[PDB]
Amino acid sequence: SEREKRVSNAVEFLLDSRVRRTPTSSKVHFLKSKGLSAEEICEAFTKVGQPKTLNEIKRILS
Ligand SMILES: COc1ccc(CN2CCc3c(c(C(=O)NCc4ccc(SC)cc4)nn3CCN)C2)c2ccccc12
Ligand code: NA
Repeated sequence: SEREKRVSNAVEFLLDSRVRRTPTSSKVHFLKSKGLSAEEICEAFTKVGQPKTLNEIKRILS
């Protein structure tokens, strides 16, 4: 599915060593700009073992 593709692409991005050391805020605003919802961003962070609360993701984006 395209939601699965968005989340899969996000996961691979969040694993990259250069991206791990980039702040959470920057990565959340960036992934929103790539067309992910807050929920999809949240799922990607959890899948890579860097879980965030959905609240944190929505607070960054708002
Ligand atoms: C905020 O910090 C940053 C932003 C952007 C970059 C630049 N990256 C260049 C290489 C690159 C990038 C992506 C990428 O954006 N992947 C996510 C994605 C999500 C959704 C869909 S839509 C299905 C497509 C893709 N995939 N590649 C190449 C191998 N993965 C982004 C940074 C580079 C270093 C450090 C911090 C960064
Ligand atoms: Na941050």
